[PDB]
Amino acid sequence: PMFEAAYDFPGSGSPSELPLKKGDVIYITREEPSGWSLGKLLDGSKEGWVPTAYMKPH
Amino acid sequence: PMFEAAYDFPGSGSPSELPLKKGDVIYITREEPSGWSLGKLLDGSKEGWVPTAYMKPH
Repeated sequence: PMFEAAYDFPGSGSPSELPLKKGDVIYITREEPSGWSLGKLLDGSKEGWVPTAYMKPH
Repeated sequence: PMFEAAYDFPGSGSPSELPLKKGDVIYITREEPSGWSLGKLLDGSKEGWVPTAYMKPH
């Protein structure tokens, strides 16, 4: 589904992360019990993991 | 269980949130499917919610 980032997520540098700025809209495809969700900001480019905590309905 | 903060969590100013610095040791008492975990720092005054994504083994 589609979510908007409710917090900034600069990340750590990990290539597995998807850095977010608050307000960014992205498509989440998977949500894992570790507390991470896999998303793609909407052009089809960059995919990676973001905190589920930070995803608000859009 | 006991964890360590894997990332800084400044939060939004919400009274529900427990701001963290990376490396902070926290005891989590609840973990909810929304992606948030409730706990208290080893110091152990204020309890509040943090991203489950940011919890790692200490």
